[PDB]
Amino acid sequence: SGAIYVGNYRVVNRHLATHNDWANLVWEDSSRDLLVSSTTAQGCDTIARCDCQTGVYYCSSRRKHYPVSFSKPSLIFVEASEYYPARYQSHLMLAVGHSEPGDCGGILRCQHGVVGIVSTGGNGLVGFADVRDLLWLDE
Ligand SMILES: NC(=O)[C@H]1CCCN(C(=O)CN2CCOc3ccc(Cl)cc32)C1
Ligand SMILES: [Zn+2]
Repeated sequence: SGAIYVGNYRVVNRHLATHNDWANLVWEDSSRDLLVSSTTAQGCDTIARCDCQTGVYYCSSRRKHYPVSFSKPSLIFVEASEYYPARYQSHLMLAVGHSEPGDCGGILRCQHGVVGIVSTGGNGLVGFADVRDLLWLDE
């Protein structure tokens, strides 16, 4: 569990979206595991507009923040699950670090702000769904 709150938007993992998220839907992408829904309250999360590859992510399974080196956003194969079949997830960054199933939604941050949220993991790795290309979140 975890979300990004920027202005009049709420960015969540598409597989964890609730009924209100789909009733106030702005944009969703199964291949990115993202869903953005509208909000009545004014959010203040600063989105990073950068090309960073180092930052800090929040790990609910260890109740700790961790500094990571991560890859540039790309098409990475993800095994089938109870939310999606076997596909290539796009805009996904990988890093060496602890992650377990309840960790989806933990924020990844750099000096410039929010980079993305935990989406995949396993075998001593962590995957983040990037949000830095979505310039409409700010405008
Ligand atoms: N992006 C996706 O398709 C997600 C949707 C459901 C969750 N996904 C998983 O990988 C589930 N899982 C299995 C392997 O061990 C893990 C360790 C950490 C995390 Cl965050 C998830 C998992 C794929
Ligand atoms: Zn940055």
